[PDB]
Amino acid sequence: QQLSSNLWAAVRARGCQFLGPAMQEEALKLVLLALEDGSALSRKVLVLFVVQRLEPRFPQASKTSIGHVVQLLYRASCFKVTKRDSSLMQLKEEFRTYEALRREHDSQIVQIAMEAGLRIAPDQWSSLLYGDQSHKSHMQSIIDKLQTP
Repeated sequence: QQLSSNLWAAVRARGCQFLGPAMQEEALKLVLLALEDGSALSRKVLVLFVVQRLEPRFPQASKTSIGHVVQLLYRASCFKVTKRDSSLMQLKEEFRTYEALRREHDSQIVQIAMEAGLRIAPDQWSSLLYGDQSHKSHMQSIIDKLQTP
């Protein structure tokens, strides 16, 4: 798809990455593993935690690519950041379950598509983000919220 290619180019243009439906899911679940309980990790340590556990099952995982995944979450305003002179990152309380964090994640990607002027329907979103046709109403719901006049 040209559509997919333009979307991911748009995502990369903003310092972010989507690693693919299977890999991104596991990445996000590992972010949760580290931050569920409100632990406060630097970006370095968060990336390290996730790459460490992701790479065994998805060997192409890197500090660079997972940094770009975390940046996507940062851009989605998922973190409470405590600055210091090296900042520490906490998952906002409202996003400490997978479905909630994943929803904010997807929504940020839909915002990016909107910025990039890319018109994408829910069945396409379901393919792009989940690699199935079982997430249409999830994506449609995200779209509805972003399309308030």
